[PDB]
Amino acid sequence: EPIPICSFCLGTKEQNREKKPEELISCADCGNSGHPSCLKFSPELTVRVKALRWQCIECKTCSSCRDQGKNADNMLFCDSCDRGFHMECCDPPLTRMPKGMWICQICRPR
Ligand SMILES: [Zn+2]
Ligand SMILES: [Zn+2]
Ligand SMILES: [Zn+2]
Ligand SMILES: [Zn+2]
Repeated sequence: EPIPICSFCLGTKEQNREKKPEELISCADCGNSGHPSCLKFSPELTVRVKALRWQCIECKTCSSCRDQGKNADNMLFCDSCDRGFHMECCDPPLTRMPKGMWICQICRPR
């Protein structure tokens, strides 16, 4: 169950797709880990997520109100901490889908 392996390349933190050593980001609910390169994570997420309770795409929840359901599936993932936030939970309120990288209110105050 706690097997520290990658779901994309079946490799551990000691060996990546190209035998490259790098820590693995294991889901705090499923325990499934994956390399930042395999998960297409950002340099900030790699260091920002390794120090916080990370959740996979099927576990990611809202940090503002902290809820689940249909709206929880349409939330936005932070490009700085990978925290999910409902479209309406974003601070300030989300006007429209931003073409590019999104960052939660916890990472970018108002
Ligand atoms: Zn991998
Ligand atoms: Zn999970
Ligand atoms: Zn919310
Ligand atoms: Zn954030």
